[PDB]
Amino acid sequence: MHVKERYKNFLNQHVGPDMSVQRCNSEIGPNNRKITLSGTDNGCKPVNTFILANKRLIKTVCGRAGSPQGNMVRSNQPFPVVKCVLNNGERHPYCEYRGTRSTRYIVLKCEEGWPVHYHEDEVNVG
Repeated sequence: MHVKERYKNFLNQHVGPDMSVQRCNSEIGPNNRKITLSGTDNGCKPVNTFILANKRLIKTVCGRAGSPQGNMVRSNQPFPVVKCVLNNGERHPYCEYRGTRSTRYIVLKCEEGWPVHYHEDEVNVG
């Protein structure tokens, strides 16, 4: 397991302190985070949520500020998020999303105190 590599990838995919719904497309696309569907070199993930908070604050969810939820951890406090759900397109640079701004108790996977994965809601795409 490479926890620090997975943490850096979690920052790229899921930490966006100043994100907004209008930025889903540009931030996910190749000119910025270039977030891509697992198992492909160019596919569009069906859903990607950005946490609108600082990485150190989110890390606490893997410590004193989270509680167990199965093999994952749920934050004790809610966090502002932007959930980007795929609307049309099947490859970069044309993955187009609809975004929703909400406040959620975030569920993450943690390894030795570091967040390495975000648990998304199941979505209906397209």
